[PDB]
Amino acid sequence: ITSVKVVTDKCTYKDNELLTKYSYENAVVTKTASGRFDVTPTVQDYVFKLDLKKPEKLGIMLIGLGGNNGSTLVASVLANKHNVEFQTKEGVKQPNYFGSMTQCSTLKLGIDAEGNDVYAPFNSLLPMVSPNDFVVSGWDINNADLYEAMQRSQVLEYDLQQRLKAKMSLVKPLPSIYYPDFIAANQDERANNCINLDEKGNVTTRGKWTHLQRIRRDIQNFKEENALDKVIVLWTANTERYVEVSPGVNDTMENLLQSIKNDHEEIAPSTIFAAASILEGVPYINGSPQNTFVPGLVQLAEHEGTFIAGDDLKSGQTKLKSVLAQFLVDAGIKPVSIASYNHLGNNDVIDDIIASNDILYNDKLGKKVDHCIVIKYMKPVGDSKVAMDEYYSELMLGGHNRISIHNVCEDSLLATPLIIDLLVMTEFCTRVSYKKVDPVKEDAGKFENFYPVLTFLSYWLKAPLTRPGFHPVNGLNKQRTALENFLRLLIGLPSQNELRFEERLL
Amino acid sequence: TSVKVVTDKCTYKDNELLTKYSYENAVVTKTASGRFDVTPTVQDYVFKLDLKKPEKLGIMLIGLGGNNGSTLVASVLANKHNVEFQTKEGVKQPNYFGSMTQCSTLKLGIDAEGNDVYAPFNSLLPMVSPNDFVVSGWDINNADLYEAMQRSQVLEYDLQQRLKAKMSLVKPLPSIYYPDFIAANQDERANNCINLDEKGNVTTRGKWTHLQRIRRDIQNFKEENALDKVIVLWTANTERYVEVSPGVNDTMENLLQSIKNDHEEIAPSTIFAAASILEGVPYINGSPQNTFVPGLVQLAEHEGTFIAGDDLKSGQTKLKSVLAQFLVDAGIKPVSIASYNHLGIIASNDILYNDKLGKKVDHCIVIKYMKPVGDSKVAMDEYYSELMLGGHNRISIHNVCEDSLLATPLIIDLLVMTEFCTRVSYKKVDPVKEDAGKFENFYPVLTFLSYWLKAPLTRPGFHPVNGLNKQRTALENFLRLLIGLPSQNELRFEERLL
Amino acid sequence: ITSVKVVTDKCTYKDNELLTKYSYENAVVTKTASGRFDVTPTVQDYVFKLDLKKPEKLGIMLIGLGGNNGSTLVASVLANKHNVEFQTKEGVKQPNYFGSMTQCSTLKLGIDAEGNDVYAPFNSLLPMVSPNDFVVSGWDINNADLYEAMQRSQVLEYDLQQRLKAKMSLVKPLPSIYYPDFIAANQDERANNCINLDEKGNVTTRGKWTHLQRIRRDIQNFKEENALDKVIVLWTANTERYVEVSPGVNDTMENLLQSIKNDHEEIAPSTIFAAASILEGVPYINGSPQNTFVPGLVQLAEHEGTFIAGDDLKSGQTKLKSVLAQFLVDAGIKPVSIASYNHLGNNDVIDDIIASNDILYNDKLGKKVDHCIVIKYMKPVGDSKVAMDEYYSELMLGGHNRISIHNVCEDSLLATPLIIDLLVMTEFCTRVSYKKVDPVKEDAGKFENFYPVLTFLSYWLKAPLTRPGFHPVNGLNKQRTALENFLRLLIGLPSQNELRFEERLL
Amino acid sequence: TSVKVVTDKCTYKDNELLTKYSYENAVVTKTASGRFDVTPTVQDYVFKLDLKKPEKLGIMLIGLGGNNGSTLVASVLANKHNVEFQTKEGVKQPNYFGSMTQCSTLKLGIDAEGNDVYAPFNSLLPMVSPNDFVVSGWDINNADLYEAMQRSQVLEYDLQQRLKAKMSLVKPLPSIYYPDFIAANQDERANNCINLDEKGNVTTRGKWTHLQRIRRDIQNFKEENALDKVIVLWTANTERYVEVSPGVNDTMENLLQSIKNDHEEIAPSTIFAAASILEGVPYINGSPQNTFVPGLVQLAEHEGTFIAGDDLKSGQTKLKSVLAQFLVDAGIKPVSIASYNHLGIIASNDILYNDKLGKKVDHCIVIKYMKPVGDSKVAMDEYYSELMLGGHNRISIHNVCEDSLLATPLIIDLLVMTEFCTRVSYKKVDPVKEDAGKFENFYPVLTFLSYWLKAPLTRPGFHPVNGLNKQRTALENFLRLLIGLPSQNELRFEERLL
Repeated sequence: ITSVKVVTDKCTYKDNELLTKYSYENAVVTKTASGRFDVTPTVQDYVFKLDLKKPEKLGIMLIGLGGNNGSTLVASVLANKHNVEFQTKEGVKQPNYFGSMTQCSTLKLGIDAEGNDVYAPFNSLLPMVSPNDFVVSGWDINNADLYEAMQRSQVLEYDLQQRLKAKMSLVKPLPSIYYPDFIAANQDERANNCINLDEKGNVTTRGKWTHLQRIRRDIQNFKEENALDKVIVLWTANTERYVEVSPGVNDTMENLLQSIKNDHEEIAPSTIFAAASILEGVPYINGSPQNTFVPGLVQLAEHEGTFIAGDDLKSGQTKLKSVLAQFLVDAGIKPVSIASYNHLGNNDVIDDIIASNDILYNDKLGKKVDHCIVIKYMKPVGDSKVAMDEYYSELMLGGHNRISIHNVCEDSLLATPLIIDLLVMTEFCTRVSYKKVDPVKEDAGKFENFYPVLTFLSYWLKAPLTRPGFHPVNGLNKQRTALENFLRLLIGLPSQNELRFEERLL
Repeated sequence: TSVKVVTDKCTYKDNELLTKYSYENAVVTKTASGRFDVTPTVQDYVFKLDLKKPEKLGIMLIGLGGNNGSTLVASVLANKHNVEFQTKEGVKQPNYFGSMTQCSTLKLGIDAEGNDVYAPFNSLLPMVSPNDFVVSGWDINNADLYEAMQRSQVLEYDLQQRLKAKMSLVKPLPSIYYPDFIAANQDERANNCINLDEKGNVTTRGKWTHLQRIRRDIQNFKEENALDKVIVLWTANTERYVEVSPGVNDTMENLLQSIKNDHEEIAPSTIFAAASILEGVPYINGSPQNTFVPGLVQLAEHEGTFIAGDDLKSGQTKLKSVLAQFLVDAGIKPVSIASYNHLGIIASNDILYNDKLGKKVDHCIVIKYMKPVGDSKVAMDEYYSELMLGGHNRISIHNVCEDSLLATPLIIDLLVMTEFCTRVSYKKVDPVKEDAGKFENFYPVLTFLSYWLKAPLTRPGFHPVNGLNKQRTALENFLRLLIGLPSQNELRFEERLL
Repeated sequence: ITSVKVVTDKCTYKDNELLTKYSYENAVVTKTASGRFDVTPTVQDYVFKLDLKKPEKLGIMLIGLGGNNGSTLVASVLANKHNVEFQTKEGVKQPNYFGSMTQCSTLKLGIDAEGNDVYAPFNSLLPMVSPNDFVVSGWDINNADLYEAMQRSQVLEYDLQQRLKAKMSLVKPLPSIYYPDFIAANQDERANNCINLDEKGNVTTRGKWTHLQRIRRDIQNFKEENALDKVIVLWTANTERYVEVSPGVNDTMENLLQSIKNDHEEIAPSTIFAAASILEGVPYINGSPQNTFVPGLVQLAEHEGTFIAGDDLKSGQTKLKSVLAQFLVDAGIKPVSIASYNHLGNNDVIDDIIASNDILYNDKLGKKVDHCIVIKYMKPVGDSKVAMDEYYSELMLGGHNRISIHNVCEDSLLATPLIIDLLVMTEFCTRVSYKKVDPVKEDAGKFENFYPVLTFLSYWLKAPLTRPGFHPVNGLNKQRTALENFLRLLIGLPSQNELRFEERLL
Repeated sequence: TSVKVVTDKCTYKDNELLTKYSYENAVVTKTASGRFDVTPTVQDYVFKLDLKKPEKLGIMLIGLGGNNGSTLVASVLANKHNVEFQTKEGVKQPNYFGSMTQCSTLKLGIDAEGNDVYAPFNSLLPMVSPNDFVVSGWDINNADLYEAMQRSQVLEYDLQQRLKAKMSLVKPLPSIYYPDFIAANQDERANNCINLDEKGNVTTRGKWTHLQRIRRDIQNFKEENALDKVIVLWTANTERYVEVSPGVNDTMENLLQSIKNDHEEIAPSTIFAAASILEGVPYINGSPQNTFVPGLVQLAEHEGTFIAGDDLKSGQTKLKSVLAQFLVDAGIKPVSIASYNHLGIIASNDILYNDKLGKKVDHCIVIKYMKPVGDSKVAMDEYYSELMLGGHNRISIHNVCEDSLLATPLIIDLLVMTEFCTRVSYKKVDPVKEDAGKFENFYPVLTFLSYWLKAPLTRPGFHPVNGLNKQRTALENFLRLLIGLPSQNELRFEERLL
């Protein structure tokens, strides 16, 4: 086992509790009616409290348990938990979690003897839950046990599915909530595992409060049956249609909970799964694009003080594009056109970047981008995901650049480890407590929990759901920095500056 | 276009900036049982930045008649004189697109609502504009820069014509041609060399007199144009690597002597370099050859002058660097990298790169010659990584652009950043002895300029990081500290916290 | 000048008339109720009459004269006709017709002394019109003279446009016919050159017969003003919406001409330009995808005995795909998925291949293809056309192939020479006459003209319009073969067999 | 599955086919003033096709333990025994996808309505099925073919297991290993060689005895399995080119002697070839090396035996050949072709390729080694052509597939087509002397098999066409004439004419 012992007094231990002091330095900027920036620094001290005792088993309830991500996840955990080696064309492979930052990436702790960089495992600084400690279950509008889910999905090697057959067969998703009007038609017959059935087994959108109670009961039951204390709920099911945000309906907490009791039309399944989890007090992550997190719902999250994070899983084509686009502005290149294309076979941003650079995107030179996306359905590819993106930037003196990003991989294989990270991090956050510190008054204040809306998880979410007034930040590399810096911080380590003065300077 | 930060770490005399700075870091040690013991370290500093920048910066490029040279000049002239040009897409306004110092911006902090506030890279402190560049230089071929431009075929013909008049005035100085360090297929060009004999013929004998002629060239340039500040940058055909041997080039003592003896390990770039450092002028080497031999490094130290760091960073290697890094950040193991071009991290993550899995990566470089593509280069980089549970990932990067349109702004950046580091001197003060000690300037090797160089040069014992993101982060954080701001943390605690 | 003197008696000369005899051998195939093919050969002799005296100037009337193709065409002719060298980054270039089969490709005449292949220019066998002999004019719903058309188009080098400025400025398209309901909205204001205006300059779809007469008068006037004898009309304007084929309307000749007089709703501009040309007796080529050639219209073509050819211009991405797809079946590979994408910035098949191979596409193995096309609008590319096509075929024993075709070029630059070929060939066809020959009776029969619907031109058209009962053939390579073989034929040369027995055999 | 054509050019005796054929062509001559004078030429022939095909064809592959070898075997077994296998996409049925003879079809003519009628390639005349293949062969490494299969990693693991039992039975024969013609990094494999000495060690001395051992191997194979027809195909690691010199390999006389003298220009493939021709067995060479030296060609002529034509045609070069041709058919000048791979027409059109424009094309071959990609190869071919009026075209071809899955069916095709040409003898009759003369068989070099070979072999004085379309057209037209049908004309006169 690997661990780090940071020798600092900025933090101490008191009963599986790590207490760290930290001086958060920022700066406020102003502008003069003549073009000037008046930067006034800011400082604010805190004391962070990390509950060192992590759960021995972490509950995981997936909405879409039978899909590609859902089945693959369980597959992975089981495989890894049991060291279920498997056969392939390349021979017997050992199971792993490649693609997981939390589980495979490293972080620089500082320099060694010879002034050279030293890295450690992302999870070797502070105690995080091992995905091998996940106790996974969930819901799905389809009853197929997880082995049939694997067969159907076609993501994992045939030999591996067979070695997992025995156990994966015993895992059957709980009946879920189905409201037909919220998803693409082709999911009709797929639904044969619904908790919402009228007096005669017929999907009925009426009685949504009865449904809200069920999911909640479901969570409570999943917990006691597994002797678990902690559980997180992650939505990874078909994308619902966007829901309209209208005053009187879901604008406030009261109006949302009401609409649920009135069986309102703007109340969706995820809204119910979301509302439940929160009232149940368990973190809820929205791995899909729809806007289940309406203002009224958010208020509930804040009131109950329960974690939430969401809006899509940022993977492959979407990451590799965030890095490519950023990089092109960090060099002062103006990417004009951007053709993006997709197409899979299974049952499945630049505006902020174009705003950070004003010498490229102003009024005289221009500030527009012809970005046209595309995800056609080429079923004849199973889970193989081909993704082409081409940027046609502008160079000095009339020249142009033309960069292409051709991508091809088993999508749900990248998605699973990403889902794993979201859970490992959100569970870790459920143990971080912080207290603001008055410089002129000792131990003033009571420890608090992260503001409900956990934005630290954005590195994995495509549309970071931020709190009101705050504009989202999609810079992928930046997103990771906040993560490591935050962990660095928690053990008494400074934020990376990359200055290297024990080399730049005599 | 100006940043006025209110901190007590900065005080201004008469065109001089003084800044306090608590530099933090940490030393790590993996115990026997693989347990990292890390000890934090803080070192206080005081930097001095001469606020009076040169009103005109002198630039001498070796290989001024090439693609990069002529394009650099044309850009300066074009921008400086706002010369617009005609194209199929209509009239265009010149610019320095691609230049980080000219077209990039930085995050100063947040505004009232908690949103990010950005400002131009150059807007913080004062830096010299490329419009204030006075450019000259050497070249074994003597074609005036119009002809150099025509010959390069990288710039629009209408623009090329509009600059004809001024570009014609610029003619490169004769250079040192040691035919043994290039390719004899580079003899048609060599009609402008100083190193000649009585038979008029080119010669490799009399290297010290050649060296003195370059010094002369620099003085003449400075006086002739009435300049105080001049910078030299190599952007000429790559040279064959020279062997570093004792008693010849291992010391600045032997070096100056081997140059007097005409030693076979003394290359043209070796002369230009030494001739530049002797004239106290900075020297950037934008080619792969190892000019900065050890002995040559001492001379720079002794003379207290600046030196660069091997080969101009290509746009492909910029991306390969950025992207390949991103793969390891995600936890994905790129077991293969079969890339190859042509034209007219295993040390970071060891969880995937260890003697348990696979500490190796299939890499190969392939640049070929295809005269017809013109200045337009094409680059292909295929990445084959393995995912969890037997899966694999295949990513390809296709790139096409006129190389020079990318090297030029990158050259401008280096020049603007060297000139900057020129007006920066620091002092390592202790908290147990205020204002004690004299100011030294940046170590001879301006390692801060590794963002624009493929093979970063270094001070022995240390491995240079090639991570572009971090190579830009370091630089960005330097500007910040210099004006009292701290290193970006990205923690956004006024949003993540109550 | 290059020419070929074929020493054969299969043909002789009589007053600028080349008379060639030819024995066309084919074979009829049958199938047995047990799986067998009863192939019974066929022979039929003919005498071809080629009118050797080609027109000194060929009239060309383009519908879309102001578009990219229209302007570029005139540009090219003028440039080439006058040897208008021009400046570029690569220096002074000489004008040419690269991309033109008719003008640049070669054909094998046979072997030399040493048994090695000998090729000659596609136009060096029989006399064809030089595009430098084109007298171009036309119509367009926009008045911009052709120089403004060039500027607007942005296809040609800036320096070349300037050297052509003088002359191109004097070329202004004739007013055209505009029926708003037949095209994408964005062509509204673009229309300021219309012949159809009510009592007060307002586009009116009424009086279509008045319009029919105009175009006809237009053609007659274009001819006499240029002292021309021959003229061809090529449609290269915005794509109209498809027209419904309904009985009583355009099913027969009588019903079509009637609907025009009744100002019918299913009568489109091209229908009128098409009907006119035909009644005027000039070949009409449809360079666009719409179905202007309805049955009723076709009947008129046959009755008047006037040439017609049509339905889209087959270029780049569409050719290179016809060759790629064919080739994959000629090797017995089954291409399953096929992702095709496009996107330009200007004002702008497998079913038969999957039917020729029954060992790959049957009922047990399957006979489907997930072909999804795409042409998004990335205006920020001028005329640069990026085209990506990716095929995911199947190999023996579960393996797969993945081939990509990345294409990028100035589209209208490929289109122009293609348009040139269509005209050179159709004009050449207007001089080929043929007489069937009775083996047991001398000089029986009167010479005839190709059946109206000229299918020889398909090598350039995407959807070959064939006569009733006949299924179209899209095999590009095959299409060219018929062209060379036909020319070979006309000078007394056998069809290529590639047998090479003076090498395969002792 | 059977074609019965009704023509008078074909008559059938007792398992013998006789066909009349008027072969037409023409001789051209460019006069002084560049005017082609063409004189047509007709030559009558009479072909004889032995209608009785072997009930079991013998196959001996040199390098039977490689990727191609083991895959060839596995396919035959899989197909022959209808062994289905499991995959992520579910159960699959074996097949010979990719094989032209097995999965391609031909146009026989048109039906009632005037539409094209197609029939399987093999359906016309009778050809041997790959299911009737009895395969054996040599290999310097002695791993049984299961292990060879495991080692190759080209076939699905479930399929691989399902064939384990039968594949294990197949073990390659010892081969001739002259370490000097390959790569010493090929010594770990060589644990199965016949050419040994008393110190047991491998030796290059005694080449004639090695040659006699191969003959022995062939006889033993034929008798052991009770076969009359056997074919040999080289599919082993490429050999270093050998120099053709007089008095050593310029004649079949010198050749058989140099082989007796142990000459340094006698390679293993040189032995297998000669040993094959001496046993009267056909020999296909699917590697680049020039085994078929001149002297070795004479032996084949004298013995009246068949020989192949250098290197198995890759799927990339198949496309490069097809596509590049298509460009010249359109009139587009591909002034550049910067292509390159890696893994685990200027003579036709002279209107663009003349000393007025540019008779040159930027071409370069680049195959590299990237162990990790597995059997999956990736190919990139970029084409930069010029269009009319200063424009340009850039086309790229990306290709990824498991090479062997493409070489195997191509190998099967060659084998099925050689066996076919084996039962074909012709006669050159005159119209001025009926039934006069004896039947000869296809010239030693089966040039009809250039569709599946990169570097077509030839009879001196003639340049082989590499145009795949035409290389397939020639073949297709042969089947046709053999059964009375004429060469495809594509004139479709029953539609184009009234």
